[PDB]
Amino acid sequence: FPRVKNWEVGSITYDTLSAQAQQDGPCTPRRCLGSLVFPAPEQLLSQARDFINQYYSSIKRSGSQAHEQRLQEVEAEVAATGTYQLRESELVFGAKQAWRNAPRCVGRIQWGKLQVFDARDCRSAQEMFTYICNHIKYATNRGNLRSAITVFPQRCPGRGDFRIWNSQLVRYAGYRQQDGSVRGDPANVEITELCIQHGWTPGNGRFDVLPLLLQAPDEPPELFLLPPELVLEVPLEHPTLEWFAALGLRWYALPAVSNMLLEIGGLEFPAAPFSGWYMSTEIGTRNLCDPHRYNILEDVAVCMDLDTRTTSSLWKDKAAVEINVAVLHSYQLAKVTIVDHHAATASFMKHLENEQKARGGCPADWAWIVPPISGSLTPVFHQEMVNYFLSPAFRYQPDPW
Amino acid sequence: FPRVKNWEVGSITYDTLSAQAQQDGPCTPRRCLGSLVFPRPEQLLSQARDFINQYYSSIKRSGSQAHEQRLQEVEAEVAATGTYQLRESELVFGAKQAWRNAPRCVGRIQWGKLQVFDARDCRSAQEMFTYICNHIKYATNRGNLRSAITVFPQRCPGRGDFRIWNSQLVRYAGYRQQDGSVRGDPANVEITELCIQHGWTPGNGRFDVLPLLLQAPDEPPELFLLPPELVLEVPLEHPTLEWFAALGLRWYALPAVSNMLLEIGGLEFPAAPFSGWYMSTEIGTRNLCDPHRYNILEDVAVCMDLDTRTTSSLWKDKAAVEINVAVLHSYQLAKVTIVDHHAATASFMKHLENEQKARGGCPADWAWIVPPISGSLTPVFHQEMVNYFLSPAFRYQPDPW
Ligand code: HEM
Ligand code: HEM
Ligand SMILES: Cc1cc(N)nc2cc(-c3ccc(OCC4CC4)c(CN)c3)ccc12
Ligand SMILES: Cc1cc(N)nc2cc(-c3ccc(OCC4CC4)c(CN)c3)ccc12
Ligand SMILES: C[C@H](O)[C@H](O)[C@H]1CNc2nc(N)[nH]c(=O)c2N1
Ligand SMILES: C[C@H](O)[C@H](O)[C@H]1CNc2nc(N)[nH]c(=O)c2N1
Ligand SMILES: [Cl-]
Ligand SMILES: [Cl-]
Ligand SMILES: [Gd]
Ligand SMILES: [Gd]
Ligand SMILES: [Gd]
Ligand SMILES: [Zn+2]
Repeated sequence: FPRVKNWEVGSITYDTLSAQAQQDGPCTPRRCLGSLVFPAPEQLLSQARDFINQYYSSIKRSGSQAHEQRLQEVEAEVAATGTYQLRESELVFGAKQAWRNAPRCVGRIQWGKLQVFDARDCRSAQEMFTYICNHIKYATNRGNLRSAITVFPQRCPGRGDFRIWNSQLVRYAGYRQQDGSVRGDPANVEITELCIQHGWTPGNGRFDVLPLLLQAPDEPPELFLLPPELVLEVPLEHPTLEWFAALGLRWYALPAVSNMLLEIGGLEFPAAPFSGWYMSTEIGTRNLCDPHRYNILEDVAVCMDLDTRTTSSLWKDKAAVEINVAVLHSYQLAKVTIVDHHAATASFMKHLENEQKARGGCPADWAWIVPPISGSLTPVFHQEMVNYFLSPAFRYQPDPW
Repeated sequence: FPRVKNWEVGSITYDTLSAQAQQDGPCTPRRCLGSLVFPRPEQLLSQARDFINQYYSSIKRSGSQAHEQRLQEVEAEVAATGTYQLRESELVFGAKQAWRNAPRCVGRIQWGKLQVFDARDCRSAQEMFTYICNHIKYATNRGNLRSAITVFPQRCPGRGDFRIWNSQLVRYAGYRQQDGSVRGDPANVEITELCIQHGWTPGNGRFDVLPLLLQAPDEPPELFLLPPELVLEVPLEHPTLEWFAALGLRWYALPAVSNMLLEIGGLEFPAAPFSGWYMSTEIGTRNLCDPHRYNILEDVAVCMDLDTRTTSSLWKDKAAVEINVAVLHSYQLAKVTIVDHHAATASFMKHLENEQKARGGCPADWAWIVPPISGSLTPVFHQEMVNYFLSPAFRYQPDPW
């Protein structure tokens, strides 16, 4: 069992939970690939059995009559139909466990507080849209954000998948141009082109909210516009740099990832969007300052009258700090939930301690947990971590086009 | 052959050099341990033969002549004596190779410029001190720092080892009180008490340069006072914050690590101190702002009149950036070589590109290459990296007690 040291304090623990690692990652004794972004009834039964054991452990019914009854029933259903169905309480437990198990999520202190919307009866792309609208309305909650997931019907033999083609429920268009440059968010060029190809009339601003492309089983994707009053946005201003507001920058309240696959007990839910609230560095550092995103850093540094001709003036660091200040100030001014990277990493340290007592460890991806600015100023920098894959899980999946 | 992507540009390479990894790292298919600081004879001829082959490859002299001849003499030398002696040019080539192979070093663009002092004919703690003194004066060079390594004799069976007991050649003392808590550097509390427990009369200050504990084979260590004239230091001032100088902070010019073991062709040099020049974050972010180092961040924020009552003011980030500015400004004013983290990481990306075409890849430890502040503002953040062990190498070794 791997020994894990915290170098700030001197703490030492042993991750016994990693021995239960359900699947295999990309590393070998020869070479570590930890930094890479992208790392049959008998085996369905084996996964289902393990999940049922997890569930009956959680409700203190391990080895009970009800437990073996459920195991037998799942066995029988897989034999009769090639698959099985989760009970409502099992689905809620499995979705929370998937969040709990997500190695790259720093917000997991919240994992037990998750609103689970059961849309497994969804029949069409039109009903899917209605479920998604109510997810956005519930989770946004006029700025007092609430964590939620909506889970659409599972993958099943004989029918195609439900899929949301968008990577998030709220995204800004990226318009390719000539001179070659992108207007708007360069991360979203491909989905923007698909929306146009599917009949969307594009705008030409830098912050145009994309329509949704929703795919029902064995059907082409269908375009749905989000009511503007459902999409809460925050104009960005800085508390002391008054010219900052003239940049015309905005970001949206609700981070709602919609392109990942939820796996519970061998069953797969290719459409299950989930949302929480933002950590400010995701917006201020990555979305606004990445060179391949909005890339505002030099324009902000010039406006700040910093010396951008030499790197040792640390103009990049100074400008990025004030952009993050602007994000926090603006969301707080707008009364939209947001967490700075210091509070978030401190709460993640408490989660690690909670999980060491509860389960004997915690899967965590150091390079994703450590924030993209001020890394060693946060306590997670000094915490050794062990990365591994537990199920139930959120998994990446290929784009449906 | 692992596929490696840069996410800022979109470019892809394959690391074919990984296929040559020798020592097994700590990771397995089921769990990654990349964030851990410490990863948990006819064998001599195999490592010597391999290293000799490396040497003659690098000079286009594989496949006959002195290559064939050098192979037999190491064979005979080991057959006769059980060990072997490196030629001077091999010691030079091997030292540069171990530096080139160091996965955690961001300064490897410089790997070809290394001054190798051959101290293999040393045989007393008195000779060591003269060697270490030659190195420090040469490497310091009045502030125009020059990369250098001094190689004391290779370990051999039956006799003790040459070892430097200090982790670096220049370190600051750390002293306790009625309350354990430290005046000085907490990293060096252990060696401070060893030095005092060997004759050294302690100082009173927060920046007392420690003496050297030098260990000739099979003898107790011997204290040596470094000539103050030979330890170049930089008082810390800020370009616009007039009071920063009054904080009384200083740091030294030369980073010279002295507790690592140099391994070349199966031979082991437990005493082989190497030096370069600092990257400014090492001083300003880690040494001065780590909570378990000088922990000055709140003191600087009070002086800047920052609101330390809420994390979301980003007072930690602001104070940290100004400390790093003060380090860079002070070292440049003192005309002591230093490199900021933007310049250093940009050079490492050029190094990665050079190594791709020369050797087919480059062992790199993402968590150590990405700097401890402003990570995603540097290009290395967006570069996937592959970590593995090649020989020659610098290795960690246990403390000599
Ligand atoms: C409640 C507030 C939350 C915060 C502050 C938060 C924070 C974060 C952050 C900063 C990341 C890294 C993303 C990036 O760098 O681009 C992340 C990743 C992730 N989050 Fe959370 N999150 C929250 C809620 C949730 C919820 C409710 C779920 C699911 C139910 C979730 C699941 C995930 C997953 C699956 C990933 C990355 C996938 C992986 O591990 O490979 N998060 N989160
Ligand atoms: C010339 C300028 C150099 C710079 C700017 C530089 C910078 C750095 C930095 C920032 C680290 C990270 C360590 C930490 O953050 O605590 C490092 C590690 C390291 N450096 Fe360099 N360094 C330089 C020269 C050298 C030289 C000359 C050698 C040896 C001949 C060397 C060998 C190493 C080793 C062995 C490590 C630890 C790496 C590992 O364990 O894989 N460096 N360096
Ligand atoms: C619920 C939630 C809240 C939050 N506050 N943040 C979140 C960030 C991500 C996330 C996941 C993966 C990912 O990247 C995947 C790689 C592009 C394929 C990114 C973008 N870095 C963000 C996912 C969910 C989040
Ligand atoms: C030549 C050189 C230049 C430089 N500019 N920097 C350097 C930093 C280290 C180094 C290596 C390992 C290490 O960590 C060991 C762990 C504490 C036991 C630390 C301290 N973090 C520094 C080693 C050499 C360096
Ligand atoms: C190549 C590198 O793994 C990549 O840029 C990662 C690093 N760490 C990250 N960490 C978070 N939270 N989000 C990210 O997108 C990334 N990107
Ligand atoms: C736990 C973690 O591995 C540890 O804090 C590492 C992270 N990255 C680092 N990177 C550098 N350059 N130096 C360090 O000491 C560390 N410390
Ligand atoms: Cl985002
Ligand atoms: Cl140091
Ligand atoms: Gd102002
Ligand atoms: Gd402008
Ligand atoms: Gd004052
Ligand atoms: Zn690994």
